[PDB]
Amino acid sequence: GLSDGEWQQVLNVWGKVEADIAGHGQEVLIRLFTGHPETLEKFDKFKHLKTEAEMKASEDLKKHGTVVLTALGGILKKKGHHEAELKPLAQSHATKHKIPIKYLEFISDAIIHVLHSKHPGDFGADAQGAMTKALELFRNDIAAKYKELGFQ
Ligand code: HEM
Repeated sequence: GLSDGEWQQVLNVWGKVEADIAGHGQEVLIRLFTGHPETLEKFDKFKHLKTEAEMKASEDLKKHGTVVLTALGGILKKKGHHEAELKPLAQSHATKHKIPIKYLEFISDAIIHVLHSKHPGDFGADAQGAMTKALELFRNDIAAKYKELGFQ
């Protein structure tokens, strides 16, 4: 898993996100959609977004950004003891949303991208390392639930 020192770095980095959760949330989603357009097709409520301007101008996209990061934040604060929080998410994403684990990889990298973009020179090597481990743990535990369900 992660060491205590690493969890501290992770939650320290999260303080940045918490200062503007909707902003970070919005940019993470836009980065995901613009970098991987197929991901947009998984959202029946965002498919109408034809341009990045429309994306940036969407209040509902900002709203979902808050929903997504708030959920991730609650999970990170469990520092690994997130079975109860993670299971239901893995199941709705595999069964209801049909989100391949590949997309969870995309969003993880998108989070790292947004942190550097919004905080250049203030997201150190040790910080990127700890946050990456956390996102991998999150991703890996979801992958386990996916195998359980036989979802691809
Ligand atoms: C950091 C990773 C992610 C977190 C924490 C997260 C969290 C959430 C939460 C809490 C909801 C609402 C409740 C639910 O339906 O379970 C949701 C809905 C949804 N998510 Fe995720 N999500 C993540 C990644 C993804 C990715 C990578 C995609 C697709 C590219 C995706 C697609 C969707 C869709 C389609 C919905 C339903 C939207 C709607 O119709 O309202 N999610 N997500």
